Formats: sequence, C-alpha cells, structure tokens
Amino acid sequence: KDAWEIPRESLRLEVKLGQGCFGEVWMGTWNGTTRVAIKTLKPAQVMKKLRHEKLVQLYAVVSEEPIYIVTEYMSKGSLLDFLKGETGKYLRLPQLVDMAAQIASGMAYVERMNYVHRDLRAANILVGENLVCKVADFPIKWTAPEAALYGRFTIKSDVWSFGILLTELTTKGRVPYPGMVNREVLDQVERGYRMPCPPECPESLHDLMCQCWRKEPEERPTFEYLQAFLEDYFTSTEPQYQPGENL
Ligand SMILES: O=S(=O)(Nc1ccccn1)c1ccc(/N=C/c2c(O)[nH]c3ccc4ncsc4c23)cc1
Repeated sequence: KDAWEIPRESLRLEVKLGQGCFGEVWMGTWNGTTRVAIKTLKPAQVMKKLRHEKLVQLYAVVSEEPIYIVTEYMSKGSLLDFLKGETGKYLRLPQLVDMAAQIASGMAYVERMNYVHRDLRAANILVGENLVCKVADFPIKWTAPEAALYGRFTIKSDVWSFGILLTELTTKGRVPYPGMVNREVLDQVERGYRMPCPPECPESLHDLMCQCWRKEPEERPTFEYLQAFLEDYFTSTEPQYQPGENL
C-alpha cells in the first residue's frame, strides 16, 4: 500500500449525506478530532497527485473493501443543490461570477498539471463556507461534441463544459438546453446551435460562453484566461453593472 492508507478503525461514520449509485457518502470524524467526508463504494487515483485550494482535498483511503475514500468536508454540498436551494434565489451576478472564478482557478491548476476532469458540472462542484467552491469527482448535455462522439476528452472539452456550467450558474441551476432530449441536443449542436443568452445575463458573459463552445477545441480559451476574465469581470468588462430583478 501507500502512505495514504489508514485504519478503518480510525474513522467514525456518523451521518449519511448522499444516496448514490455504486456507493454512498457519509460524514464523520477522523482521528477523533477532524471532521471528514467518507465516500463508500459498492462491490487508480488522480486525486493523490493533485493538490490545490480549489480542489476538494483527499485525506486518506481504505483500500480494502469496504472501500472508504476520506476527503475534506464541504458543508453546503453540491453546487447544483446549493443553487436550487433556499439561498440560491438570493445569489446575484457578483456571487455567481466569483463562484465561476474559483472553479476556473481550480481548472487552471488541472490544466497546467496536464490532467483532464472529464465530468465538469455543477453537480460535481462542492460548496463550503463563505461561498467557497471546489472541484471534485474527477451527461451529453455537458460534454463537448468531439468528446461525446469520438471519446476525445481534453482540457478543451473541459473548457466546453465550463461554458455549460456558466449557463447553470446564470440560470440558478436550470438544466442546459431546456425542453431538449439528448438526441436533439447532439443533432442541433452539430449543426451549430448554441444556447442563447439567459435572461438578464450580460451579453459579455454570453460571449464568453460562445467562446467556450467554439467547434474547434484549440480555439477555445484556456482556464487561465477564464479565471482572469471572471475575477476581473466587474471592473474591466462590466463596470456599469446594476443588480436586476432576478440575477
Ligand atoms: O446538508 S446536505 O445538503 N444534505 C444532508 C443529508 C443528510 C443529513 C444532512 N445533510 C450536504 C450534502 C453533501 C455534503 N457534502 C458532501 C461531501 C463533502 O463534505 N465532501 C465530499 C467529497 C466528495 C464528494 N462526492 C460526492 S459528495 C462529496 C463530498 C454536505 C452536506
């Protein structure tokens, strides 16, 4: 084994927080002092080589079935649930952009570490205290055409999903391509269809999404660009922003 292995006895699963397939997620205490999250799996790790403030941190692992993966605890759960919850209705464009910046900053690290996530979506972003967001869990509606058809997943197919994730943020959690089943989405997107600008969303934020959805993967911006554009959005791109009714 490796230095990531711990004894199961050192773990204390208390509350169940997630009903999942091929597993479940539990909250608990580690070494009696640390609050942790434990993901159990039912009958390799890129999470060991990756470390960043905007990626959910691995703490330890029981590699003997029952398998337990111990990670840092994110107190508000999934970004999708957070957006569709009681507070999401109060999120305005400034908090939504800042959340996008944290995800972009996590993805920039993945990018310069030369890895690919393959399933970037609000469901896989975890929220913590203080609107902290972290990427986790390293689906056609979020997958780039070349990836969903030919299995060509690169950092640039993640950039595509990042754009869809922006539509999730600016709609407060709505599903992409409303009213469309998977087959019509793939058929229309191949013919050049792109989701329009969500209501009350500035055109400059939609312009960024369209950049993420360019057919040519190399023409799509990097996460480093995306991070800087969004961190600086209200000064350099939309200095005259004014809160509207629902954003
Ligand atoms: O309050 S809740 O809304 N629901 C509930 C449900 C039951 C009791 C109380 N509350 C919530 C949901 C998830 C959550 N956190 C989960 C994770 C975490 O803390 N670290 C993780 C690392 C990986 C990972 N992969 C799938 S989940 C997950 C998590 C925290 C609170």
